[PDB]
Amino acid sequence: PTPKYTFTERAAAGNLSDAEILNSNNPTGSELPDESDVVVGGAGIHGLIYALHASKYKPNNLKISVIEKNTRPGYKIGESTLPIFYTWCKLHGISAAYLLRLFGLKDGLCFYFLDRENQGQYTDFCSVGAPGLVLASLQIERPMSELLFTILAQRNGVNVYHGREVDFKSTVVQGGGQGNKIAVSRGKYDSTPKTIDSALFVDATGRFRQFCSKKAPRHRFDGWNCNAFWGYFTAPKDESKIPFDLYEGDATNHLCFPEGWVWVIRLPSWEGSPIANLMDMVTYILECADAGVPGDELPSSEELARMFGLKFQWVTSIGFAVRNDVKYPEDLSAYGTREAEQKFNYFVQKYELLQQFMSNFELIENLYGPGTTWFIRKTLAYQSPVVSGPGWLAIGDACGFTNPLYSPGINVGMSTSTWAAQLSHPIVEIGKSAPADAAESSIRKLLVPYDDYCKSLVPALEQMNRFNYVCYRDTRLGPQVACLWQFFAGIERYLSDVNIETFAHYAIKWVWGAMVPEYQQVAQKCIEHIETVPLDERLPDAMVDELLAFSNRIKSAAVAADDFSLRWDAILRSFDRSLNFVEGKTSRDIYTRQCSGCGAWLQLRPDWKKCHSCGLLGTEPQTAVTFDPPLTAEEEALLYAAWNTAPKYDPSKELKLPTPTRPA
Ligand SMILES: Cc1cc2nc3c(=O)[nH]c(=O)nc-3n(C[C@H](O)[C@H](O)[C@H](O)COP(=O)(O)OP(=O)(O)OC[C@H]3O[C@@H](n4cnc5c(N)ncnc54)[C@H](O)[C@@H]3O)c2cc1C
Ligand SMILES: *n1c2c(c3ccc(Cl)cc31)C[C@@]13CN4CCC[C@]4(C[C@H]1C2(C)C)C(=O)N3
Ligand SMILES: CC1(C)c2[nH]c3cc(Cl)ccc3c2C[C@@]23CN4CCC[C@]4(C[C@@H]12)C(=O)N3
Ligand SMILES: [Cl-]
Ligand SMILES: [Zn+2]
Repeated sequence: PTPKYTFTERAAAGNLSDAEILNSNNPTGSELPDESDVVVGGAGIHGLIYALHASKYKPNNLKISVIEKNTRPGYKIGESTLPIFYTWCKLHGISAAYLLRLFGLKDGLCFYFLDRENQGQYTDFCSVGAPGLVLASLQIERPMSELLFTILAQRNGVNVYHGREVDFKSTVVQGGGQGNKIAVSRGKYDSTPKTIDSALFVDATGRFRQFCSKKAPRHRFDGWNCNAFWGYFTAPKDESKIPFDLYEGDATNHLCFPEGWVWVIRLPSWEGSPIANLMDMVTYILECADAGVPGDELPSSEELARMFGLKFQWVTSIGFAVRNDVKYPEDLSAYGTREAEQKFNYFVQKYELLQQFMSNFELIENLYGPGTTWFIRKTLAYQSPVVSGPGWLAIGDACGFTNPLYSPGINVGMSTSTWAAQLSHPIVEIGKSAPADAAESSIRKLLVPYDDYCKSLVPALEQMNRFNYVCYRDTRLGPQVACLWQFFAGIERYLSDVNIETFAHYAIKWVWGAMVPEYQQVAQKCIEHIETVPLDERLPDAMVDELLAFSNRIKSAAVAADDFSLRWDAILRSFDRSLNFVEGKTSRDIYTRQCSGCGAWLQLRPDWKKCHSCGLLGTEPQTAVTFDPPLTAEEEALLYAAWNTAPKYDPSKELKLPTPTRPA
């Protein structure tokens, strides 16, 4: 495809604002419709996942308008995504060769556990992702992901309006047919608001809970909560001076310690680029995806920046997520002038490994505009007690949220977004096909499982978060209990069978494995023990011994009961095939390499000879995926064949679950 500069030129010819050039790409028009079937409040990632999945699940059935207050896709924390997310993107027609032009490659979840009382001592837990010919995971800049999904939505019959705000004071939401009158303005100052007559309202306003807060107070869990403070840093090409052995920048790296943990996410940033130019680059990428342009014939990230007049740079997202029962010194003025900066730099110098780590990175000033050098957010975890009612439902963060750890926010949260999307078709048709009272009762009954799923989802994720946190207080419990159990319970078994039709059903059965009985059994034993030890104390060695022996005993039976075949010793560096811990083991599969030219991490596959980020040609390490233990040529071919194309929908086949097989 020849690149087109439609939006860049349209913006220039009409002198269009950011919101006007975006809204000009809508199928219905740049102005709001008088009427819609569904109105979505918020074009965060979940508002857009919802609209995309509803449209893809059953096209040409629902008119959908998404309303977003930001004038262009805005900054969001929440950058790490998981195989179920990539699978969703691929099912929606965008595979890795195209996504990697926009987003950073992710390979593995890797953990380093710092001993607090023995400074400098650490252990690790290392995992890999998948071969390039199997799948990829992604580190996403959220202004870019929300732009991508906005453009994809507009190309699939969804209208998205930026720079427009739902007025939750004058909006009317009720049962009936199209009983909703959604008031939409440009802000508080706007005396000429519009009304969209509609049947269903979707609260996708995230943690702001702008609608469902009206129906129930925000719920907090017992015990400590967490705070986060973070910033953005350079991304070094030469990672060899990082103080952790066998470190790789394309993992989501976790630096873990008694008070909490640090995330480290390497990703490209398009900040500084005009929005119209970005629309043209994204549109070009989608045209290339439609045409099936091979990876080596697709322009690299840096070439796209030159073609469309963009800014491109590599950054590292680095943040603390720590318990809110941590005691700080009263005066932290020596570490900065802002609270977020003060606590970040204070915590770094509390651990020599964190200070040695951070000394590989240079702070970026105001990457996302003025005041964005440092971020802080306090009291992270919450739940919405009510997530649906006559005329409305809620998705994503608007239902609740726990913690950045293991990235449930996007990857588990999309279970609500995609299930709500599927349910939206019968919800709207019920209201169009039955009188008001029966329609409302039928819709309420239909959403009882959605309500019940959401009600139990956040507490299970909250227990999952506490399980990992308490084990991060010890360098043996962290990797050998918490990490092990999250990987065994939560690995996405039979993901290669998922399609658009089964996606929501599969996703709601995943829950990162946090509903698995043996997982909850081990989690409750550790939490019950460790929460009795004050945070400023070291865990007694006998407590660690006992919890480790308990976890391993439950593990061996649960692993023996699982019928899913998996080269566990290839995926986890520290474990054998039967998921037993091996003290000195270093063997694992190798799926990625760093470009010697630009430092970007690349997937190894024989048809990708050139770096997807800068275009530099590599010399024969692409077929050099290392399988350890080895695979035959036939076994390797069989692996890639299973992940080529998702199977067609078969209404007779029963869904195979991601969780371990139950015992007899
Ligand atoms: C420190 C931290 C780290 C995290 N790390 C990760 C991670 O690594 N991986 C991961 O998967 N998750 C992570 N999360 C969770 C993740 O950030 C969220 O789950 C995710 O951004 C939720 O998306 P959403 O679409 O529900 O809401 P948001 O993305 O917050 O979007 C809500 C939207 O609603 C709009 N809006 C609000 N009011 C109105 C109105 N009246 N009218 C119109 N629009 C409105 C806002 O402008 C906003 O765009 C993290 C969270 C935190 C706090
Ligand atoms: N259970 C079923 C279905 C479904 C959808 C979403 C959730 Cl959260 C739970 C859930 C829809 C099914 C799937 N099966 C395929 C073969 C037979 C059925 C039975 C249904 C059940 C009840 C398992 C089917 O036709 N639809
Ligand atoms: C199941 C997947 C998505 C997975 N899910 C994880 C979760 C955690 Cl927490 C850690 C590692 C993984 C992996 C690595 C896997 C293991 N599978 C072997 C055959 C195909 C596949 C798919 C992939 C593979 O190549 N790599
Ligand atoms: Cl993650
Ligand atoms: Zn390169």
